[PDB]
Order: sequence, then structure tokens, then C-alpha cells
Amino acid sequence: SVSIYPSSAEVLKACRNLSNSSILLDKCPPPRPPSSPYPPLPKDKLNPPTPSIYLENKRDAFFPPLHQFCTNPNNPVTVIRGLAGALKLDLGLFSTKTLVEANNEHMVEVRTQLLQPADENWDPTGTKKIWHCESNRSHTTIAKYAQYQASSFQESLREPFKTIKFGTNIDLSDDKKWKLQLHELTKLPAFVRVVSAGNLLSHVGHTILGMNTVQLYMKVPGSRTPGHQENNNFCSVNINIGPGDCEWFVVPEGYWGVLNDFCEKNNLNFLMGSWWPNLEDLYEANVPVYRFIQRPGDLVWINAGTVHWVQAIGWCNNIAWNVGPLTACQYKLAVERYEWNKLQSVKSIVPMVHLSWNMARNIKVSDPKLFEMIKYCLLRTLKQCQTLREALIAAGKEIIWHGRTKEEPAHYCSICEVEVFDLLFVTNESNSRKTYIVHCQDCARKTSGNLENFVVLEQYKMEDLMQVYDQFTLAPP
Ligand SMILES: O=C(O)c1ccc(O)c2ncccc12
Ligand SMILES: [Mn+2]
Ligand SMILES: [Zn+2]
Repeated sequence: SVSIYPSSAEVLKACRNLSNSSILLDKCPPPRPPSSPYPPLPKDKLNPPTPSIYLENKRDAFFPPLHQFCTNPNNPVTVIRGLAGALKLDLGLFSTKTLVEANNEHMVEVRTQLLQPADENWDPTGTKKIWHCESNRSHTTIAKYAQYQASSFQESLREPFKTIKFGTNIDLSDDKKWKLQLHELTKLPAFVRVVSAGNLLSHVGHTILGMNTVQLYMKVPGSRTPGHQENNNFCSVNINIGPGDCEWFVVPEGYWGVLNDFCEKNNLNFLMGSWWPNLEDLYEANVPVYRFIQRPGDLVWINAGTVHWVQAIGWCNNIAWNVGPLTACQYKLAVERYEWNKLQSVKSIVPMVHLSWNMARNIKVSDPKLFEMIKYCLLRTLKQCQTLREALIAAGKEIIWHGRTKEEPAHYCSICEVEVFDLLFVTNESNSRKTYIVHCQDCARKTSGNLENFVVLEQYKMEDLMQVYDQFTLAPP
């Protein structure tokens, strides 16, 4: 166990001395979208079968190799067949009828869409296949969406596209409204649980809605979730409640640069836009597509960075959340997309700096590659904080001890939405109002070169950070 990182004292001494030798190369290669993977795949390998686990007994679910099979980078997606039945999960707790009985006034975000044929997406005139996926936002209650979902089923029983409505992003975070639902999910094995010691998102220290909390989706046939990677490339878990089936389309992480280019050529934003890929385009470009059906009770594991899009075939509900395996692969993909998001001016829903410092306090990391990635992160941010701190003092500006409360979330810049760690810039008016509306350093200087209109709040004792950094060391196996 040879340590390759400077001590916190050494970092601090190097930040004071403004001649000397360097600690590290501050410059760093900026992120970019990858080129199409090498080696390329021939046409006969562009429709690969889906990695599948066939569960029969509760015991099968707790088999340790299941974990490694799902996180294997070579498996972009895994369908765990018969999960609900092997664990005797009561999916009825998530039926529309049960949900209405429990919280009939609960909010539902509604996406109004066009009912498209099979795997295709046509412009609204039925004239040509396009990538843009019309999906307009409104809001309703569980009671009113339940009513639509049920009558929709009745019209079909009886006997230029039809408009449909998709009930999405239903917040199941409140354990006093959903106690029975959330308790049922504690029956799952650790590696897919919402909360776990082995789940990086359980170390964020606060709620990230829909990632470390459960979301529900209420669907009618044709309800589409457009193409996306998960927030900061975290893995995802999804269970179909039924009674109908869902159809999944999946592209390996390695190809997201190719899909980003398809989005740009089609005048769409990869990260933030609404797009449904044309499968003939993907085929022509040698992009492999995993396509499969998720039945009621089947669990779908979306591996880190997997590009995917989904549509209901029948009437069904789904539940979903994110997990973060404690692996070098997952941490690396999360930090890369954290960096890419900054370049793109897209908010990182997972505050990777805040989270890395929490990981360093709480987790004994025994894998060298993961450990080095985390400590490198601590080093870069520790150095950034002490460098900023020095420049402020040397400029006469004062640093107000602000501290932070139990579970205080990470703060972001109200202008560019970057994470702002440790040193917060707020205007004097937002200071007194205790709206504490945070800016990053760059956005503050844009409105006040000398920071006259700004106070600087400090969240952590530098000595606290220096100690967490020095006590984060490679754990024994
Ligand atoms: O509609 C779904 O079942 C779904 C499946 C997989 C996902 O990653 C989602 N992300 C956001 C909203 C819905 C979904
Ligand atoms: Mn998703
Ligand atoms: Zn900013």
C-alpha cells in the first residue's frame, strides 16, 4: 500500500506559496462524446439477445452472482424474469385501484403524446419518420388519471393519430402516505434496494427525487419514455406492476456519442430534448439495439450509461428508481457526465463533489482503482477550495462562517446551475432575506468584478475537510 497522493498539509502549503515545483497538472482534458466503438459490429450482430436471469425461488434472488452479472459492463441491460413471483411481492399494493384508495388527490405529471405505430415515430401529419417525440406537460391527480386509464381500457374493449396521456413521475417518497408500498420493496435483495449501504445514492445525505426515492408511472398503450441516459449515468431499476407489458429498446453506453450526433443532425438536444430513435437509422450506422418485452413482475436493470427508451404495449403501472454500485466503472461514468454537464450547462442532479466527500467519510474502499478515482476527486476539490480561500483573503474579502444543518442539500448556482461546494457567493440582499440564493464564483464576478455586491459563506471547516482527506486511505480486503 504505497500512497501516491500528497498530504493535506502539503496541499495547503502549496496553496499559500503564490518559483516552486508543482503538486499536480491542474489543466485536464475536457470531456467529449466518444467516437463509434472499435471494433465495429457487422450487420448480423446488431440485434443481440437480452441478458436474462430466470428466477424460480426466493433463494435464487439472493444468489451473489446475480449482482456481478447485472453490473458486468458487457451487459448493457439485464431482465430478471419472475422477480416478483420468486419473492412473493404483492404487486397489488401498486395497482391503480390501491393507489386511488391510498391518495386519490396525489399529483401526477401528465405527458400528452401521439399514439405511434409499433417502434416508429412519425411527424404529426403521418408523412415521414422523425426523431422528435411530442410529449407535452400538464398536471392532474391520481384519481383523475386513474379514471382516464380505466375508461381508456373500456373503449378498447368495445372496439392522423390518436392522442394519449401518460401519467408520469409520481412521487412515492412520503413514507406516511405510502408506508405499505415502500415496505414491500424492502423484500428485494440489497443490490437493487432503494436504500442500501452498497448504494452510492444512499450516501448523498439527502433526498434526490426519483433517484434515491421511488417514482411511479401509470400507462396506457403507446405511453412512451423517450431516449435518455440516466442522470449522471447511474444504474436504474424498473419493475412492471402490470397487468400489461412494456417494450424496451437499449443501446450500449459506448454508443452514446453516435446517438448524440444523430440528435444534433436532427436538430435535437441529446441530454435535454425529447427524441425517439429511428431504428433504420441505427441499423444503417452499425449501432446494436437490444429489444425485449418486460412482463408484469419482471425487473429490468439498466446498467451505467445505457441509452434506452420504453413504451407500454398494454395498460400497466411501473415503479423505478436509481442505484449506484460501489464500483470504479460506476464512479467514473458519473464523474465524466458530471464534467460533461458543466460544459453543456445542464444541471447535474447528483452533486458528485458533495457525494465524493460523503463517500470518503463513510465508506472503506478496498478496490485500488475506485479508491484512486475518489481520492483524486478529493485532491482536486480540496486544492480548488484552498486556492479560492487564499485568493479571497489576499483580496481583503471576508469569509462568513455559515456552516450547515443536518441533511442540508448541496447548493447549485442560480444562474448556470453548476454545483457550488463549500464556498457560497450570495448577494447582500439574498443574505439578509435569508433566501441565500447561491452563485458560483464565475457568475458572481460577472455582475460584480470586485464582488462588492457579494458575501461569501463557508460551509465546512477547512480543517474538517483536510482531516477527511487524510483519513481516506486504501482499505484492506
Ligand atoms: O416509463 C418507464 O417505465 C421508464 C423506464 C425506464 C426509465 O429509465 C424511465 N425513466 C424515466 C421515466 C420513466 C422510465
Ligand atoms: Mn430513466
Ligand atoms: Zn454560475
